[PDB]
Amino acid sequence: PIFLNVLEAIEPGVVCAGHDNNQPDSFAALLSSLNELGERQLVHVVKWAKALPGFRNLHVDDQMAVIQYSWMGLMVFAMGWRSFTNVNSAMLYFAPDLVFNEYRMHKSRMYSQCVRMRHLSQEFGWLQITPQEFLCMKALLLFSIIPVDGLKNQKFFDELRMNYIKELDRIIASCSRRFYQLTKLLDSVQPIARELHQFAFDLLIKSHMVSVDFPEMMAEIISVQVPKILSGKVKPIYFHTQ
Ligand SMILES: CC(C)(O)C(=O)Nc1ccc([N+](=O)[O-])c(C(F)(F)F)c1
Repeated sequence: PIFLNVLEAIEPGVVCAGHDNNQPDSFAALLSSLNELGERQLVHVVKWAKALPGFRNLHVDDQMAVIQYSWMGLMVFAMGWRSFTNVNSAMLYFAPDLVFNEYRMHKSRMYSQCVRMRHLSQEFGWLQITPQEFLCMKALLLFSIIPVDGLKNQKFFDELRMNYIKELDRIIASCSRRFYQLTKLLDSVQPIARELHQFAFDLLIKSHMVSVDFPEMMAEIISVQVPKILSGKVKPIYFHTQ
């Protein structure tokens, strides 16, 4: 299990949001901590990414690019998994110190979005998703969204991505049935991340006017990279269209 050793080895540990659970909830309190968390998880995603088989093989610009476009969806998927495994999909386990109940779901003004994420969480359960299958899947999510014009080295990227599908397929092996389900589940992540993108973006735009704080690294990705996703420039790669 060489490849599976790696994915296991490199999987991020616990990441806290820094939130104050003793102070009553608040739109700005909540979304300030989520933003905070976004930042930290982003840092973790970068270090994880750069330890993937094949990854540092990409043009350094393709690296920053793929990390920045895939970031939200990667966070969404892992958050779904944690939610599934730590609290039976009942609530959303953003972090140890930031767990969303219905109340926070509403109060963060992210109710509809929290609903889809919560549903994705339940899918892990419904589909009896193994932790091994969760790792390959997540790994594959990093190769899921690119500029329509392609990347600086697009060929190396497709060979990479090809190899990751192959690895998902081995980790499965009507195995045809199993793959279909897992690929449909992977496709489902993009609509949620797109919804999350819209919300983050709108939030940025109005943020000095509401009291939410955006870490510098966040605000750059939301203002520079996210609009390309929202404008159709950077599109997701789907298994089944759509
Ligand atoms: C930009 C916005 C408010 O920060 C945001 O979506 N934050 C955020 C932080 C962490 C996590 N997480 O995966 O644990 C997520 C989300 F993936 F759940 F959406 C969003």
